[PDB]
Amino acid sequence: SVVRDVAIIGLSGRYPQAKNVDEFWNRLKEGKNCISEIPKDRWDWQSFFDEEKGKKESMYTKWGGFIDDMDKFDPLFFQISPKEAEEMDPQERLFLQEAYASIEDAGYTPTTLCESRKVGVFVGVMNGNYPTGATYWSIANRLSYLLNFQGPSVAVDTACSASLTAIHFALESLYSGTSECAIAGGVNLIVDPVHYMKLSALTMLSPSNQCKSFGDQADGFVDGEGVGAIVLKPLDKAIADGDHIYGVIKGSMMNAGGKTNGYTVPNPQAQAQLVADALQRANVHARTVSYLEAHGTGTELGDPIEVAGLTRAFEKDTQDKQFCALGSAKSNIGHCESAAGIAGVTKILLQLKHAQLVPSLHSRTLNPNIDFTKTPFVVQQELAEWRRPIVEINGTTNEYPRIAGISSFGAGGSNAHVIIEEYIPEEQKQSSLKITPQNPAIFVLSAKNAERLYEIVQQLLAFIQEHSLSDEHLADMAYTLQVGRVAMEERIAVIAGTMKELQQKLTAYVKGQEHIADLYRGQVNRNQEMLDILTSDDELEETIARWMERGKYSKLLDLWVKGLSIDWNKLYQEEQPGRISLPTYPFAKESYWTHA
Amino acid sequence: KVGVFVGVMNGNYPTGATYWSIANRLSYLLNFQGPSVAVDTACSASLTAIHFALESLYSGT
Repeated sequence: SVVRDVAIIGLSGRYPQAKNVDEFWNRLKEGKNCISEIPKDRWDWQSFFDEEKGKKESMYTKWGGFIDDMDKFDPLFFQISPKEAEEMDPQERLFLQEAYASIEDAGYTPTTLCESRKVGVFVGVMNGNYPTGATYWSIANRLSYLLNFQGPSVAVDTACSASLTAIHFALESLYSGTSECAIAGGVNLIVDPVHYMKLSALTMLSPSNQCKSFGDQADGFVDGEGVGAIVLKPLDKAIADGDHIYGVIKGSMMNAGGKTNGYTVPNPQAQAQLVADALQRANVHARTVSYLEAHGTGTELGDPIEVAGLTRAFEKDTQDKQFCALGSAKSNIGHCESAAGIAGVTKILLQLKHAQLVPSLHSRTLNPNIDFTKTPFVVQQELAEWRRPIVEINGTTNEYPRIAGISSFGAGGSNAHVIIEEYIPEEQKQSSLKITPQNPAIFVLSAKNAERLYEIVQQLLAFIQEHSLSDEHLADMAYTLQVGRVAMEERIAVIAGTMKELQQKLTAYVKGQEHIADLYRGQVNRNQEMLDILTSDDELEETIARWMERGKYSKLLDLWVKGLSIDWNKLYQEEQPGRISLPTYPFAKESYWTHA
Repeated sequence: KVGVFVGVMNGNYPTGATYWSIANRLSYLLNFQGPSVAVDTACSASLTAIHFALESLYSGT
């Protein structure tokens, strides 16, 4: 059907030295170069290292963007056996965990995300080096099975553009209505030295730890790892349901360069057509774009071609010069193949959340072959406020939203581009759910076992501290914890009328205090029998309804913590609080590996 | 604007799974500049590829 606006309602990711998107923000804002030495637990690089570029069965770098705890997993959470976990590619494991976390971040459970179960799964992947083989379809299908998704389920491989192709397909699927909700993302892990030997034989990699995006002396990219997932939802429905929205994808395109002077040589004309077509489909004039996250792999050939293409595409709409900032996240985390597009999307969404532009590293001296004074763009060098541009298109002047474009190009010539606009809410702050000591909030927490629940409490205290959450967040926090977390076997619940009170009681719990006022502990495992026989009848769900109205909070929580199912939505008779991001489940970190 | 959609699910050759190149080599050699993608949906993979092609034709890309 027709192009329409698509909301991003959920986000999770793991990047070098960034186990969550908060760390990613800290790395971006500070201009951190996240490249490190090949960990000994991957292989010993000295055995294979040779300065001779292009040599066979060798490599000329010691560097990569490696994530921590690559081999860890919580198989019991998913009722997967340890042997099966050993046999599962860790790429599948990590995408599964990030998608689950992204669902928690949105504030939904697997059941309520989509009642029809028509949730699509689209995943980009291009490397399959685990010893048990490439099994890309299973990265999607494992998710669809475990989470009861009955929409499309597909693994895509378009090389370096794979995750942006996947996003494009997801937008198509939402437009045609075969999915009402969708998971989109990509994954790439470096699990075997042959990964580096192949890239080294074609001399595509830099020897150094610097991806010099648009910088002088460009000599290839630094290889990287990444895993990310986003939840996509129609904008109108996202507004109606009160979800929190990182941004609105207005449109995208993917294409290929066709025949150029040599295989893997990029074609600037096709890139220009790509970007022009994305802008036309989005109905976005190029002059309103104020940041461009480039592919920016740091090769001497590709960067000038890219800038020529961008200049040609923008010059179709405007002759204005140096109005749009340009940068690349690869300067921080390196080039991560199938996850490069999702990493760039994440950076754009974080910039929108913080309304900030971060440094693009290693471009203090610009490519001497690129005359930026002849272009629409200024390469972003320092942390700066991201300004809404004021623009006189058509001799009419208006303020436009912060809008960014992102391009992603594959080695085989497959290109994609996506247009992302800030979401600007309507100013409705009735605040009729004001949480006070007279109208306290119900905070519920649960986990598979006591260790995980304890870690959940620690992470909540830390998150409240980190983001300076206070009384005005209690309503949204409690609502999100009520309706946006699966109620697991080990449960606690706290009544609090102020943030300080919550911090006090939770710290006392963390501190080992056996008896805490208005804090209840218990397990579902114990009272399974009586639960089964009483909840069948609505008669008792009505009794709960009356307890809630009357405010018998202590009673409901004493029963809830033993396993009594409570429809927390009935707690909000008039209106609804908003969903907010909160920390996600701290999966157990146990190592599993096979033998080749 | 010729699209290429190919279903594949096994990558056991000694130099590795390089599924993207099965499509991109074709698009390069024949000067095709439409979408070029390797899809893996296991057994149904080629019919998934057909489904994608039908969509792509429907939207006019």
